[PDB]
Amino acid sequence: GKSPEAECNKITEEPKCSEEKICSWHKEVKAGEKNCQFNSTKASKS
Repeated sequence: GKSPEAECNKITEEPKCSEEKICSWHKEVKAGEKNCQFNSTKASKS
């Protein structure tokens, strides 16, 4: 329950992440990046 970015990072699942609050699936990823991660102001839903 810390930074939302870190929160999303743990999911490591596309189906879950895509539905996760303010999380979005980084489909393509560079070696070093993270797939499930903070979508920032992408969600814009409360």
